[PDB]
Amino acid sequence: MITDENKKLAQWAMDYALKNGCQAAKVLLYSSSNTSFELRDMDRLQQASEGGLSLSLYVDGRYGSISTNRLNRKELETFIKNGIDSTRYLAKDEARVLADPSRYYKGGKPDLKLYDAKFASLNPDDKIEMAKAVAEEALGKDERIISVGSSYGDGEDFAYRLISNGFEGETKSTWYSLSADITIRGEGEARPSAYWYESSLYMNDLIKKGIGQKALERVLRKLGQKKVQSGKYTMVVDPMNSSRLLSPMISALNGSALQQKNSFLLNKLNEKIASDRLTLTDEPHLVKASGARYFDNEGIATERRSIFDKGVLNTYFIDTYNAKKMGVDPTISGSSILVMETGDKNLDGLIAGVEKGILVTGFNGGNNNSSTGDFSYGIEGFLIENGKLTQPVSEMNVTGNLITLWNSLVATGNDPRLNSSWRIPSLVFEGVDFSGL
Amino acid sequence: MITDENKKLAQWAMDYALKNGCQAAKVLLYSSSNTSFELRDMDRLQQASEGGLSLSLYVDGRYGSISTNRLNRKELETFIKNGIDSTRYLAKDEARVLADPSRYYKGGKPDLKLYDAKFASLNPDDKIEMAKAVAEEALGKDERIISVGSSYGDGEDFAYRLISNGFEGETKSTWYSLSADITIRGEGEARPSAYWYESSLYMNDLIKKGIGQKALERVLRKLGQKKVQSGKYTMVVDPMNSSRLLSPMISALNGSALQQKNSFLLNKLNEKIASDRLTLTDEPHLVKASGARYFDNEGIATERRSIFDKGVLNTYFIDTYNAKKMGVDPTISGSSILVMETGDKNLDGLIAGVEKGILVTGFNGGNNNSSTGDFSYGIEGFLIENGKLTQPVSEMNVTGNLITLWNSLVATGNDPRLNSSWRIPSLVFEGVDFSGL
Repeated sequence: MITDENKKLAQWAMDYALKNGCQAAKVLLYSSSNTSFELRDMDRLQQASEGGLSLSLYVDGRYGSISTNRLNRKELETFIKNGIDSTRYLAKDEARVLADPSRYYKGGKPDLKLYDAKFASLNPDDKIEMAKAVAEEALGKDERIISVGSSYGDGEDFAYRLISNGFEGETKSTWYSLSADITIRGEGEARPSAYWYESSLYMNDLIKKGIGQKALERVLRKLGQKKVQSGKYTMVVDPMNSSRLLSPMISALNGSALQQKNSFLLNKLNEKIASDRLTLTDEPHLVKASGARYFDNEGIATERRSIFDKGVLNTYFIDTYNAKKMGVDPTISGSSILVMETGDKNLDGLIAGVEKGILVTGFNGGNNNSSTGDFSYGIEGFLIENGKLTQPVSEMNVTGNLITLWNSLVATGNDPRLNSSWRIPSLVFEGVDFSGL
Repeated sequence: MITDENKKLAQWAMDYALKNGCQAAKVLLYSSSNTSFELRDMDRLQQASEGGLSLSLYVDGRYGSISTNRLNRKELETFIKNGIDSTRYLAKDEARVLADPSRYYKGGKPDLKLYDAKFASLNPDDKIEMAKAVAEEALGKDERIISVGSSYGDGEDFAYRLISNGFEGETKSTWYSLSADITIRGEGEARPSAYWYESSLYMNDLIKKGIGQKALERVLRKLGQKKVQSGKYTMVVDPMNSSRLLSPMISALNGSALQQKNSFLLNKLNEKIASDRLTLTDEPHLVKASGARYFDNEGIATERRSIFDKGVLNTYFIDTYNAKKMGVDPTISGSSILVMETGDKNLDGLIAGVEKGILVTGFNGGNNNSSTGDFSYGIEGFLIENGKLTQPVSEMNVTGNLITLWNSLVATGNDPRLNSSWRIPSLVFEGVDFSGL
């Protein structure tokens, strides 16, 4: 836990900053610990335990950031005072202000249950056995195999936050993960690889079986990949990859991008820009859910929000600073858990309905223009012909503009990855451009 | 400094590990501090102060790594014991052994003088003024300019090392840096950018002037860049970029690459593989030189070595572990300061002697095959015609094999960047393939 002594140290640091030149300050005291086991066919163990103090210093109109893990009060006094005096040499930034405290999380909402109480009691030997079991699912199962890697990771994270205009907050969470990565002999010198992983906030809930199996199945499906004719296709995207196309839309909603006139979604608020099938909410208060939180790092209370309602954009993610610069109302600094509205088919069911398409199982390089939304990404996957996967595909690019892409979404699956903070199912888009290279 | 109390804490941790299950251990106690000022035309300050303890644990034939910055002895006892017990669950690795202590640095060599004693006394206001002066060299000097960024960075680093078979060592150093980055209006939507930076171990020695000027000159030279006809050209490379082509050769000398049969230099030791003009030494003992050190992280004493002598490869960089696996003698885990033999012309002088060539002023993506040495890299720069720079060049690739490339080195400059651990001058190669894309 974060102890009473830890809290007193954070409170002492706040007070010291305020008494020695800050009109305002924010203090974070954080700690974490982690274990990593990595296996390849060279067993490796790394463990870490870390704790520190970060302060945001508001000094005569200036704004500075300092952070240390050297926590004796004598050295902290020097470090903080030096930070204050250094910050004052900056040019002032009058937009760096604390949030209105009426906006802060005010406590008392239900336990989000993001911390597995079993964490400290777990036996490292069971952890490394899980990673061994992953690998054993693939090891020796196919001649073409060159290497089978597997991994176990876990961690715990604690944070205690103080803001000088009357915020105090704390969080704690755990995570666990298992993964496989497999490389095989392709044609010629090709050595294709694939992976799978599972994660959870609770050891008891982590899926431990099928991971090596799934990675093997995925890498074997990469055999025979070839280009297909350029032109329009229906694009199907799996849940492992559906979040990828959404990501640049979410970046465009950031207050700093908007403020810096580097967002293709600038001036689109409350406009009907995308498909009726795109409904997306931010759900920060889901219990036992990766991403859940009652406040952001500025102390602002999180709220459920409509991001898209049947294609209408309803939210930007604007923190206090960018709100002040732009002369608009702040919202929250960023999303917490993105939830796309689901349909009534899974990936297989969606594929079965496509006459001429490409299923995208992975993205290979490319980018989007942040101000225009034009995009070009490398893809691999499968051709879809009369509802069936046929030719394995690679060396193609998908191109277009993100807004019209998201305007051409015709279906969503019932198969989001719930252990992600991005709960985005399979997706189907019509009339998408694919070209060779 | 690292204090007597700090040293006692490291010694206590060593003893605790050895008494509670380790046959052998390594302990590092490290600390650092840093300042960053960033300016863009949004003044930013970051400061950090960090200290921690890392241990390598040799437990019943197994080998584990742990690291923490949480240094109360009660929590360290638990952390170390848990690390030991966790490590034991690994598969044993009998090649993880301590070095023969006859190979360790034995002290007493001259002060390398890598720490500027003025560091703690410096005034942050002078630091941020330097960054302001950098930017002022470019600001308002040209209409096409979109943004002028500049930065100041510094740091200090301390390390105290203990190895249970009789090594104790310590190091301390400082660094300072200044940089500029400038973006301009190109043709159409092109927004080309360029940078310059200077660094030194001593504030007094850091070059503070000309940085914004040089960045501006560099970005303006990017205007009008175009492809040129594909074919063979003489390739000239500047000191800002000459190290780039050498880097994959040095990677190929690593013991782990050799051990994993992923090195195109495997089986080339003491062979005449490259140009008479390629002479390269490792010079770990240069005073006041970035990179200098008397030991590596395994405690092994550094030595001057011939890497290439007139094209003959003379060294691999093999640590204790890879030496044991391969059944060969260890050398040192990696290079410290690479010094290429210099010629008697600077870059301008080298360009003046080239009838048909391309000067490479930057690399844009690409890679080399680690096992074969085949390469393809994106380049930009200038066409060289009868000793004069003419057409600005981009959208070309340079391709070939690294061994034959380094066999075609015809000259080296007198202009290495001495503030780098890579002291590599300008370079001239004959008969190099360039192609469009």
